[PDB]
Amino acid sequence: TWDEALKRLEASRKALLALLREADPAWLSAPLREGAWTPLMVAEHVALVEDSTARVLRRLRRLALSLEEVLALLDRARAFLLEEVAKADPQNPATFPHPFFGELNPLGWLRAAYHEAHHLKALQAS
Repeated sequence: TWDEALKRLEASRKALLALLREADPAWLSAPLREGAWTPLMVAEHVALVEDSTARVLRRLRRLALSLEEVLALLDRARAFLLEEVAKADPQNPATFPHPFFGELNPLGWLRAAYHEAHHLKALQAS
């Protein structure tokens, strides 16, 4: 449900921020494997997708490098996302295409929760 996805996003964010803040600096900037991106790139990716999600939610409503840098990007996008979540109608039938999930309404877009869980899991596995 809408409230469940949101409570999940709140939990996975605490887990992510703690992982980043407690990580060895050398690991943060190291490739996860050969040719792979780093944990800090993963975190920036999470932030950009939440920013993008927040803009999708805003459209659906209208139709109705460094740790410091990465942490700041996370906070900003998450504040923006939460603002749009507060303004959303979970039951809004209007849809916007998600590159992987296809046509999703605002609830589908918030269920963001899977995205952060997935990337957090990948980082913990590393």
